Amino acid sequence: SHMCLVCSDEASGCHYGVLTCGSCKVFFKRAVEGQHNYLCAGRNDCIIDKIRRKNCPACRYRKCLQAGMNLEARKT
Amino acid sequence: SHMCLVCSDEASGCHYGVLTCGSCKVFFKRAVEGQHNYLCAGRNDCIIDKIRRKNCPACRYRKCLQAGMNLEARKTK
DNA sequence: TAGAACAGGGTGTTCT
DNA sequence: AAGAACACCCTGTTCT
Ligand SMILES: [Zn+2]
Ligand SMILES: [Zn+2]
Ligand SMILES: [Zn+2]
Ligand SMILES: [Zn+2]
Repeated sequence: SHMCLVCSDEASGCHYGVLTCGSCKVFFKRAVEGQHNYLCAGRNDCIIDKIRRKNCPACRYRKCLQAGMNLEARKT
Repeated sequence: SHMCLVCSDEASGCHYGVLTCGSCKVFFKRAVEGQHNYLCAGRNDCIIDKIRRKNCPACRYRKCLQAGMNLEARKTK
């Protein structure tokens, strides 16, 4: 009951390999299967917090990936 | 000139005083008539264009004001 | 944990 | 022009 590793909201467990909130869990699944090519409108370093995480899915997705989120994580 | 001065998409006319596209017309009306408590996740200079204008309402609204958008542009002869 | 599904919000086009 | 309104999409929650 701590804090999302992606946005620093309240984490609701470990999803796809990483301690993340529920909003980040579902955002990640959607980004991976939708195959979206997001583009940042700043510098590829946007603030991803509870308030701003929706602004830049490019940087949010990148953070997910860099925290090591992965769909075949449980299979491991 | 026929490009939107807020996002560079194709402008459809002069709205609220400024050459803009229909999306920036209604975005601006919505932002002025309501709350626009928006937060930039970058450094307040996000690139606002057709493909990214959705990412940052803080910056898209600053750009509208900066271009001179105002609701009473019409009644302002 | 993982996913469907719903419900709310923002967007951008049509307005036979 | 200006504005209503509709469909679409994205997000985040509740439920399984
Ligand atoms: Zn999160
Ligand atoms: Zn970004
Ligand atoms: Zn525009
Ligand atoms: Zn911004």
